[PDB]
Amino acid sequence: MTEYKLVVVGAGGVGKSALTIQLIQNHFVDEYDPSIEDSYRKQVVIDGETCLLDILDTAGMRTGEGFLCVFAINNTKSFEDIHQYREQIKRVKDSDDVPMVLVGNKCDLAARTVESRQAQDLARSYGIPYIETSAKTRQGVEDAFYTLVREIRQH
Ligand SMILES: Nc1nc2c(ncn2[C@@H]2O[C@H](COP(=O)(O)OP(=O)(O)NP(=O)(O)O)[C@@H](O)[C@H]2O)c(=O)[nH]1
Ligand SMILES: [Mg+2]
Repeated sequence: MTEYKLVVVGAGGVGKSALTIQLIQNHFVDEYDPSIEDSYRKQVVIDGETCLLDILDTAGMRTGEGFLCVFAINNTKSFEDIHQYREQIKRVKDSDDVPMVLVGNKCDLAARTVESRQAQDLARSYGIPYIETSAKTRQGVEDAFYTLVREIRQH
């Protein structure tokens, strides 16, 4: 069993917890008590390898091996805020080459205010993948977490 330490960061209310809980429980919740657990384990076979993911669901890092940087596609400020999370991750790691995936969440909602192209442009400037997700429908959720594992592996 190979361990991967993943850290989920991003602005308040973007769905960091919902995403994590979807991965762990295959369930979507409309609300998450302020006091929910922030550390999770998940045993999963990824590309034939048995992994034990260690997931820290932060509030809206030296230890983390890879970062899921999350915004919501109906929250322009949360997207703008990504720059701060990226700057913070680069400082902690003293590197601009850190395993990271940019995640645009809440993709099930109508009338998005952040376009796919905008986020793709941001991810490209950082040299990282962009993946859209919905914690509600589960769209992209496995893709996001498991790509972050695949990114750590190229590292
Ligand atoms: N429609 C929809 N709602 C979502 C999605 N993800 C999260 N939500 C909702 O958005 C709200 C915030 O979700 P939550 O997971 O608590 O966000 P958070 O990023 O963990 N917040 P915090 O930083 O304060 O811990 C909740 O009402 C939750 O149900 C999604 O993909 N789609
Ligand atoms: Mg949360």
